Amino acid sequence: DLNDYENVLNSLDEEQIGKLPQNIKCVVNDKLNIDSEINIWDATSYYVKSGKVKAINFSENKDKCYDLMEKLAKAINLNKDVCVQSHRSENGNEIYLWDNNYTQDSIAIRNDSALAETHDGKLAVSASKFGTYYSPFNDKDKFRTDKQLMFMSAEEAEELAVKTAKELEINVCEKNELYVLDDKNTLIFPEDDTDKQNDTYVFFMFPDVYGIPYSRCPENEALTGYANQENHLVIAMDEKGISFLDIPPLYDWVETTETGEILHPSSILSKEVDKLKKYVTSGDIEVSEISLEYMLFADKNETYDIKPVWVVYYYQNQLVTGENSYTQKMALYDVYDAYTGEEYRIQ
Ligand code: NA
Repeated sequence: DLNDYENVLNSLDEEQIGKLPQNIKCVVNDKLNIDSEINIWDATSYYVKSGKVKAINFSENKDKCYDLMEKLAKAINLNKDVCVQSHRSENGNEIYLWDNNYTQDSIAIRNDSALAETHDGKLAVSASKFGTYYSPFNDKDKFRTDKQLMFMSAEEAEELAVKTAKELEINVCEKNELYVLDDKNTLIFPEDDTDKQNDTYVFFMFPDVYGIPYSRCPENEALTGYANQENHLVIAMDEKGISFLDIPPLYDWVETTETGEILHPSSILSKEVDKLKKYVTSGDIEVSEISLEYMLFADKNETYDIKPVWVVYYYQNQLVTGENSYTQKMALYDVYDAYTGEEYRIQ
């Protein structure tokens, strides 16, 4: 049976990474279920490099900054003639802004982030029910549907997102995630009485190197050494075109430090199930994703060590404080060194 736990483990022990399944489903026991995506992205084998990377500073070189600004302005169709530029320096970081005060379109570029948005895009992605953070509930998951909006197909929308990442010169995995922000995306914080829900597609693309995306884990400064964030390039579009473009921190590969064979995900899942069985008293669990990612660890002088990890994303149905039986589905995760299987402490 395709849904037996031992058969699922065996299916995750493929000698060729490209032959692993993309989804697995099985019951472990009456308090632990697996209904999970398997993500090995564009990895070509289990032999993976570790290395050193340098942070890409988007704003330190004014020429490079303005070059990024023009690509973002093309994407959101910003009227550059009527825009007002502003600039600030904060703790050695340069911040550049371009605002169209008539339309409320804006571009903001800092050392490790860039955001271009229309007024409608801003409200769809950041003033409504949709949220981009995995923690604490993975609210985005309810918008990951096959609905086709009426202004363009999901296939045509994906072609525009792929073309935009190429224009921005950001290498991303072939797999992206699509969120459909239709009427279910309730507008919570309108700015004016004229603001309404606007049908929008939101793609998450994943900047990568050697076919493996940088970590999609929540911030965990104890583990990474810095205020890390989820690696997703967010591209949204409505009937007017691209409406929101958020670029996460990017990195430039400097050198390979070591290369080795990583564990098959069977080894990770069996170890993670053994761990999760011990946390049974804290609530029922459902494993939702096993993913091969590159984690960054702060080193020195804007350099980071880049090493492969296996991330297990799961939900736990936890009792709400002060409640006798009311529970909340919490989005949690575990991280393993992909070479050794060392489990990292996630507090
Ligand atoms: Na609608």
